[PDB]
Amino acid sequence: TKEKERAKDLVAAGKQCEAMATELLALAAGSDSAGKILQATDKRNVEFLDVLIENEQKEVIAHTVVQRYLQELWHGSLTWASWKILLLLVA
Amino acid sequence: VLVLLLGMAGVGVHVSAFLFVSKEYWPTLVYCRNQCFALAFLLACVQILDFLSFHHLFGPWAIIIGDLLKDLARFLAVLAIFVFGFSMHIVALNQSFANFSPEDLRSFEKKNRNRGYFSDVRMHPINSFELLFFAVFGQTTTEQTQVDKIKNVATPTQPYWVEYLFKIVFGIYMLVSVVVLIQLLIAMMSDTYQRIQAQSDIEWKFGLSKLIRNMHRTTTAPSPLNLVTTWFMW
Amino acid sequence: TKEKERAKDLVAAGKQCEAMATELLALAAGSDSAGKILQATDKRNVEFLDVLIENEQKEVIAHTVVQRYLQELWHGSLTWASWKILLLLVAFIVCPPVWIGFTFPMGHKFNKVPIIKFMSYLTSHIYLMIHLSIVGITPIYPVLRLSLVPYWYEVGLLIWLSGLLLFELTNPSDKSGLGSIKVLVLLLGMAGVGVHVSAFLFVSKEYWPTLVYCRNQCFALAFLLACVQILDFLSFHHLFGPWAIIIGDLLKDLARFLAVLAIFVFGFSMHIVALNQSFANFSPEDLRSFEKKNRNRGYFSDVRMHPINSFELLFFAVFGQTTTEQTQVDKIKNVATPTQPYWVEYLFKIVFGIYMLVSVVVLIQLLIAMMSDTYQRIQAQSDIEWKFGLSKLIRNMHRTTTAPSPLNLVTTWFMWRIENVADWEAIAKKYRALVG
Repeated sequence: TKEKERAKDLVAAGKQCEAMATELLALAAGSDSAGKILQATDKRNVEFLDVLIENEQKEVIAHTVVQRYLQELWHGSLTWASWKILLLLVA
Repeated sequence: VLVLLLGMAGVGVHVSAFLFVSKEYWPTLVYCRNQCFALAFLLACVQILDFLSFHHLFGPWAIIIGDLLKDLARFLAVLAIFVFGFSMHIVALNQSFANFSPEDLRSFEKKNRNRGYFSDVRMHPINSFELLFFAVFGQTTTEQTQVDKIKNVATPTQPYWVEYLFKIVFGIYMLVSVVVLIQLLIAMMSDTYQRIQAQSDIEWKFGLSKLIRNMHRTTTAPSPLNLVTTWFMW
Repeated sequence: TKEKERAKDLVAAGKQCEAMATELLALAAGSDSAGKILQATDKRNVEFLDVLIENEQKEVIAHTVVQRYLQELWHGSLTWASWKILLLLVAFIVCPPVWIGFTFPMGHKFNKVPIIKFMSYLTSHIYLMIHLSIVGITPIYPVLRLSLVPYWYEVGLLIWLSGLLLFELTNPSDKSGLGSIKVLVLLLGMAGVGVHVSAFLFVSKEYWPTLVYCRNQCFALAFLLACVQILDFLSFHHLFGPWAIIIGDLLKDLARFLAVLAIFVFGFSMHIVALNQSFANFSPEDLRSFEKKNRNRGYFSDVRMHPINSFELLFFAVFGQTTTEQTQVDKIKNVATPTQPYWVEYLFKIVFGIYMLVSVVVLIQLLIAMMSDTYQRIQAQSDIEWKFGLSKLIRNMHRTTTAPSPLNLVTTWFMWRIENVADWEAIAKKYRALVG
């Protein structure tokens, strides 16, 4: 947006590095180590996931690794998920 | 914010009933605070439409809502134009006229002095707008538009050939709106829902991510309760 | 189109050179030098952009370079863009004098930017709407009196219809869709003024009051097409723009529907005419009383319903307004004894049921199918055609100093190179660097 020389090609490179971030986070998490990587800090004193939301990497953050970890962070090891929470709201 | 813009109304009504003069303590002011609290209950219900954003069956919906408020506004300006125009036409149909009897020529100028500023309209035009606006919902049946059939006038001040013009003009309006405009809106809502469906899934996962962060990484006050927790700590 | 040898391959080459014109104008403009290239002349003594609109290069003219330059030409370095212009339209509309200052080139100061000229035709047309409203629809001055009925807003409306005739004769406007209704506005004023002047200067035939009603009707339809004309004045905006191209596009499908709807409503309407025939089985005593009573019958007997009342009755069934009892004449005219037997009502429910099924179930929702599935085809192309029509609009405001004339009909009576603006050789080397 800030330049007008060729805006059709900066977007292609941004999508290339977004998809490269998806594949590197997919290989780097391995089985279940996404909590370390997403809970890691940055060069500045902020977490990685807060970067990644201010980074606006929607293609990265919709990948299944950060999504299922983020559902694990949504539960917080509560783990009586589907039914007793729906009762427990009434409670 | 709009919820809190109505409470500031409604509380700011009845406190402004007591601490102000109240002007002989009107009971209508109680009605108006009930109205502001009622609209606050509406936007409360839409806010619990916002609290269902976490769920996948309900999630990407609320992104496609404002997306289709682009197309809804794009429709609704045009609907305002046609309802405005045909409404002012049906204002211009209800003018009482009857052909001159030569005896009524002699009785014309003596009776033609008691007329006011806005004579011979027979229908206030915003009643025509909020009358013909309900035609697009199939609720006015061409006899709620003729003032002679509204106000039950015993002698028809119109001749019996303007009713053909009510059926023609109201027929063309019902055709354009109900046939054309509404179903053109169905076309546009479908054919942008097709474009922004699969991308609005990913934007739902992104907004879900901002929601889960702004719950987890922010210990805060669930505060209709925990406004006390700021005052009991300070 | 002019040849038939291979039309599939001339189009491919035309699209090749159109896209090559996009890429050469993209490389040749560089950062911001599009104003020189588009403002350049040609081999003939015309500008380049007027070529490019007569060249009909929609793929070129919808590229972002000529588009953002053309938005800069739309502003004309005015640059208080989004909000104070929207207030400033109201600042035109509150006062004619303030607006009349911006129209005049004597206290000029803004008369070269096309936003304010476009705003002058805009609020000019709005005051046309207001004067049509006060004359024809909601009269302050009560029109029925034994006179010529002249009045100063009726004379001002007369000089504004005459002024708009002056503007369309001086500056022509095409029949391409929503321009055409502009002429239709002036085809109703020529009615309505041409009613009441033809009330005075003609005989008036004992001065009918219905003629005042008919000029109110013609001015009312002029107010309708005025409202659709301010649906045309919203063409500049992107949220409203490509809509008005897809309207006539869907008037193809609307007519394609509406002929069929006319056929079915016509047929079933004539059937419900053929259902209302009064008949009752012969009592043998009524056989003796038959031929004596059978002489007073006229030309069109036993129809019981005029058929265009059936057409404009059953035409409102498709809107859910007739409930099978507004079709039976015995239930219309409140006949005390049923002249029909009590088994034709089953035929009213069957025939009217099949009609409501076909129209309301089938025909309407088939129209929803066709409107959707051509809106899908001509959406993304109608975007580019909107940018092209926007380009013709911005040219025909900027490169034509003219008369905002319900006002400036008085102003007629009170008065009475491209080959070296770029390093083309170096750009052509850059174009081969893209394609390889």
